Amino acid sequence: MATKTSIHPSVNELYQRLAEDQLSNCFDRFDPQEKIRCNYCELGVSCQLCSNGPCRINEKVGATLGVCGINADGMAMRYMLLRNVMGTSTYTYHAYEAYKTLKMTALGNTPFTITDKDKLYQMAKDLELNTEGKPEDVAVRLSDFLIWELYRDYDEPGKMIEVYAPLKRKEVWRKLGIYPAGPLHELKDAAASCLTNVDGDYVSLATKGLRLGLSCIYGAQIGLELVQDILFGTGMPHEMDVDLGIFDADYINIVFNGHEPFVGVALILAAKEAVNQDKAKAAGAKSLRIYGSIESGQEVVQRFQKDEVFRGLTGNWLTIEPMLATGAVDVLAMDMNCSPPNLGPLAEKYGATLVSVSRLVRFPGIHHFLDYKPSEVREIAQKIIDIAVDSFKNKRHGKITPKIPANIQKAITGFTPEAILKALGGSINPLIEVIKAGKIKGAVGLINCTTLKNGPQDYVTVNLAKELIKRDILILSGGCGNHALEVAGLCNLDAINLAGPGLSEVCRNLNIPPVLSFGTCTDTGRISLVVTALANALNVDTADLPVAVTAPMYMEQKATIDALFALAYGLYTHVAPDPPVMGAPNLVKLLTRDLPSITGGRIAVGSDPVKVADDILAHINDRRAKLGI
Amino acid sequence: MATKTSIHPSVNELYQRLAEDQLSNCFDRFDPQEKIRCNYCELGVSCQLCSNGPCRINEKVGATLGVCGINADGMAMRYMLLRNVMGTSTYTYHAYEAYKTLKMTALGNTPFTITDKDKLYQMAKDLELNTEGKPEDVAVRLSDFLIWELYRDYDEPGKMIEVYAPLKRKEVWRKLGIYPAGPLHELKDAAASCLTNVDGDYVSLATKGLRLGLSCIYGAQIGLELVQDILFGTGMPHEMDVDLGIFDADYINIVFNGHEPFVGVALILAAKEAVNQDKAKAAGAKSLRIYGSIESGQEVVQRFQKDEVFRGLTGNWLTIEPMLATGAVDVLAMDMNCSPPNLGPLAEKYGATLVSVSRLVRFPGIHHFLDYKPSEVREIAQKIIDIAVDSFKNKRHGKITPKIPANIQKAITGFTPEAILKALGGSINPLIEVIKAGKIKGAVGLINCTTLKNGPQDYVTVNLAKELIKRDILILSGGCGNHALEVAGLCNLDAINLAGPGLSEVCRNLNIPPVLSFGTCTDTGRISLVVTALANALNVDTADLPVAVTAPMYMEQKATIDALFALAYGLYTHVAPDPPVMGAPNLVKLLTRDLPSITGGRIAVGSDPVKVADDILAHINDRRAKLGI
Ligand code: SF4
Ligand code: SF4
Ligand code: FES
Ligand SMILES: [S]
Ligand SMILES: [S]
Repeated sequence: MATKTSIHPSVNELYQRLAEDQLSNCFDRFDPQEKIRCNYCELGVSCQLCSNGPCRINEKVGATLGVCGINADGMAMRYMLLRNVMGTSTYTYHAYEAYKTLKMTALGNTPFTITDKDKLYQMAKDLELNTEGKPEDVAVRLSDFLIWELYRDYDEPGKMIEVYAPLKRKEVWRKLGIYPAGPLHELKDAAASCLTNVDGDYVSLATKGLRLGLSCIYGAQIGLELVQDILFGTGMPHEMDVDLGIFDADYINIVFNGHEPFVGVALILAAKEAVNQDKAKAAGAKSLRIYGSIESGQEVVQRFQKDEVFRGLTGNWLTIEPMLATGAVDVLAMDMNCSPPNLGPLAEKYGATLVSVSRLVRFPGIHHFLDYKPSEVREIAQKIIDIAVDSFKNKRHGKITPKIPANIQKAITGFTPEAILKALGGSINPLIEVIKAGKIKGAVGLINCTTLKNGPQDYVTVNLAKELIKRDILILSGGCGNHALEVAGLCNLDAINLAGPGLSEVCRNLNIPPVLSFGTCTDTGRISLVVTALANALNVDTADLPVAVTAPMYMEQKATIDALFALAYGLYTHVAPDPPVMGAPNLVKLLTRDLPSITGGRIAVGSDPVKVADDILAHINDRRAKLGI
Repeated sequence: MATKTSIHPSVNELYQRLAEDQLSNCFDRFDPQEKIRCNYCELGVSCQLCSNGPCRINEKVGATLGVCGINADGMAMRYMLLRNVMGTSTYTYHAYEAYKTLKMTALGNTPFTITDKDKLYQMAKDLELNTEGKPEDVAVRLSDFLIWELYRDYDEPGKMIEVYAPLKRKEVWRKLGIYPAGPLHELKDAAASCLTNVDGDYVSLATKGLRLGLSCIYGAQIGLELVQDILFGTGMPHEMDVDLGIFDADYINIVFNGHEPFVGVALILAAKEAVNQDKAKAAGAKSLRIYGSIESGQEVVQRFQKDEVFRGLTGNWLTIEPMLATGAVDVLAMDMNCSPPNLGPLAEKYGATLVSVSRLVRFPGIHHFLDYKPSEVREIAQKIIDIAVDSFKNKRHGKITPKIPANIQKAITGFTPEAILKALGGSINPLIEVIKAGKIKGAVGLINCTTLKNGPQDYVTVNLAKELIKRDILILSGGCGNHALEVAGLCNLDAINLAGPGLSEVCRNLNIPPVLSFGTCTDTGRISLVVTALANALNVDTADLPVAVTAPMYMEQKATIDALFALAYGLYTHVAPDPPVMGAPNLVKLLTRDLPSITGGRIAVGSDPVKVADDILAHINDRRAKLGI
């Protein structure tokens, strides 16, 4: 087959139904695009930012510069920066909603509560906040403080970056002048820099991208993830079911899909009410069940158990169209990306009802708009159930043939920095010792999406992970790439048998898998806490550690903002497919060759799993040599 | 040559020097681009937002949707929304700096003062602020309030929109649900919506664009322009010199260029110090002179007189390269767009020194970086003078042959709402009366850039303005298009005789030109105060008034965000060249034909001055007919 589908049997089975039903889908839509691909855009050397365009760089025809005078390096880095404003904006949006949700929870107007009170008070103490009064008082103060971090300008010093970044990185960032403003001002400044005839200097634009990455992690991601832990618990390792075989067509099936978990949690709470299970049964269903999809799903499985109501995680974004083709979904409730914009016809064909639960998410054919507000989430969740009951009765049951693949996989979800320390007996030292001894050569942060650009869904990701663990490299994973490895079975104890000799031994002694599910791409900041702990304990800089990052099937700028962060944090950062920059030679030289002398990090490229793994291992072994281990 | 150059003889003369010197320039760089133009990008039906791209819509080869499933209408509107995040960000950036500058002025830390105290106290009264204490105390409170407007989230009601918008518009916006958040949250929400697999609904994306336009005018532009008036005075009509003949090579010549006028004002104040003049003469110059370029220059000519130090306005952004070829500039001090990124080689050839005065502005070959802070602007201005004296002595004097064109034109600058009321005897009603009587058919806000896309520099703008005034349509102008009309002589009393029978007679009796210079594209909000005053005087909605807007040589999203505002405000809004949307037929239908039933406004297109003017007049006459006049 000349059409890239998927490495996953479940998805290929459902692709077959979409094709038989003659429904458009991402896999098939790839092929027409291949007839007329623009190589200028592929290489980053086109521009559409003003009316003197559209421009292209082509020296042979005399088009060395854009009409305005910008060169290829400035052109490519500027559009990268602009797109990364979108990525930073999504993290900033999510963070603000988390903080408003914590505040309104403390004020009594949500179905949530303060669950991890120890984290709330420890964070408050680390931030030098007033901890007098009751937990609700402290939660309000924390929320307002973290909103201030979002809103801080160019000239007001941050506190989160001082608490959560390692010492030696701080001196690098001070020398380079890249301590960022809060993400709201930083993304506004970056967007303003990208307007025509403002910032046309590729070095400056790259520096602004590194600042944007730092602003996202310290100014949005770390606060939002810890606040979600305060609300919903800090994840600990537990068994979860994944893949599309978790569906049972005889139940009313509600799937929540996005990045923000608030609606999902509210749905689980509501579905556990006897009145709602009775509604489902009165409608002819066996009972009512909730399923998580993509990143919102992963947020929930990190912190919640499988039970009779919540059934597990469906898969990553390229599984959404196949998932509708099961003919088993009653409501798909969509809160952020990825909610692909041609789902309308598929929902109609397979008898599913689409519900947007964010003002961000709109596309043709959505039936219902229930935009999120914390004080309304209880009522939103109940309305979704009511919609699902009616949909089951009148759109799906007795009308739609279900086609649910048998594939279910088990994954150990819920690794957090706290889970790792517990597994090691309360200190990071045992991990340091197994690294020094060479049992584990190093560790990789796999922080990734999925795409079709460089292979069938998840092909590069899964095979690269297998090659890394064979080389005794431990993986901490987040994002759609984490869902892929979970579905592929790399996150359970059976996966120990795929690891090399040193990592297999450590995994068996600690009773952990060789791939540790750390959650979402929003958890890049949290993963940095583990790397920071290693750097602080060894008193070496992050750039000196035997680690690397890979986003090997990146799709959009949630992943690239995490890559820009990784570069600023000093790390070897592999990205595939190539970002649109390869036509800008001085920018390529900066990112791939010169950044080691600037931040310590560098971009690495390629889609061959074996070569990429060998290059990562070579970098790790170079770091090991310099450490004398 | 067949290269599109300019309608201005001065620019054409200096283009010849650039060409003879074989220096790259915008005019010549247009031609290579014309060889390889992408029609997908021209029509808005390409996409580069994720790794599954670059995508193109071409139904003839089966590429009906992007890989993700988005259609052509969603694709085109989404990229328009993303680019307009940049436009909004630049206005928000400027507003924030204006508010910090007012605050730091009130605290005594700048070379500025509170000039228009009446306006300060009137704003405080209208906004229900505390007016106790001294004017400086009130200025601090106003600054903090206007910063709050910048930061307001989507769920907190704004006050500027209540005070400064008319009753019926507020009702329409309420009914449509398009009351925006503050511009910081609104631009973050817009950017997040544009990430792949978030908002792919062209109608929703267009609605978000309308909201973004409203947020920009009420949340940034009106506040910033009124605060600039508080600091530097409210413009009143006065005679100004324009065009490139204002230079004299025997002086030390400092040009400020951008949109934010703070550095330019500080430079004028410093240049008036006798000590600095003495320094210039000791260096061999006759004295030290300051000149304004583009929008920063226009802000200053609106409010300041020509004198021995401040000499006037050079022209719009396509004049910057020609200006350097005069061989008369000692420092070009650049604060924002437009600062074209290949000026370095031109500055080197012609003996000028480039200084960036904003962290936004970077490009190859800049000599000095003096990022603006209010408390440092006195030191910044003095350092620029010191740089300029050294540059005159070492780079230019006796080394560079000047070639200053002879052309100088007179313009009456400084029209504001206050100036119109004064010219009418204190009330708007005499203008209403001559409009009702048919002497003036209606009024157009010409809010525009300049570009080469649809003609030689300023060709469409000037010829359209001539056709409009011939049809007895009064013009209120802002932007690079206003600079064009000043240089072309449409803004002096001689231009009365270019107007039609009714408008010429009215202008002769009132002693005003038929084109009233209202300043910058940042003054769209201020122009809306005049249109709002007309709506209130006639007791009708803005969509019912005999007015229109035109951006007839738009370049980037400072202009398009004003056009989006104008559509939301209910106006016929002509834009040329075509924005990149014409390949999206449903989006075109929405913007050009269905919006009148939604907001009342519509987009109009075309670059033929006679046809565009006839279409504007036909809309105005339709509005007149429905008003009974
Ligand atoms: S910003 Fe420069 S390179 Fe981009 S379209 Fe405009 S003229 Fe061309
Ligand atoms: S967002 Fe959609 S249309 Fe744009 S490049 Fe990605 S797949 Fe193609
Ligand atoms: S699709 Fe237009 S330049 Fe690439
Ligand atoms: S990601
Ligand atoms: S403009």
